Amino acid sequence: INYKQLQLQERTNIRKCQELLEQLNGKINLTYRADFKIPMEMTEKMQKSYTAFAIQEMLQNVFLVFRNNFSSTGWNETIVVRLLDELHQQTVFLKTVLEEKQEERLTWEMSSTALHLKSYYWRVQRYLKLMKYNSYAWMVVRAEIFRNFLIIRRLTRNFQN
Repeated sequence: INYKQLQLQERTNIRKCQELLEQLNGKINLTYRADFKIPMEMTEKMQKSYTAFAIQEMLQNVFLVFRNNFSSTGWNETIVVRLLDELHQQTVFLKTVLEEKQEERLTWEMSSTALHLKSYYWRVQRYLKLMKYNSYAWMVVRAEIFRNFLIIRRLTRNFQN
């Protein structure tokens, strides 16, 4: 497995997700009352493979967030579909590339980093559910996901040596 192809692949693709996200509805306002407490780990340097596991986890959960109802925002559903497409493709890619590590990924799925990543998305989803998928909540989440994309680009530094 080579981390150089992967590194540039992810940088490019996550670039496209940012832009697609930005086309959704005006400027991203990073300063809202909400704090979902992004896990400290997402900024720590970690083993190259674990990094790939973490990015995969993030991308799969971000696909889950956009699976929800967003009619309240009046966003063009064709742009969300394109975001969902880009995220799906990266997932498929990482799922194949990381194949020789299936069993290690399975054990990592129960590590402290994985459990913190998951509870973080539980919170993001639960916030949307509690706010009844209203447009304000979606504006808050869009901005948070934007932050996830910024952190995903950061994680790709771990793929270089």
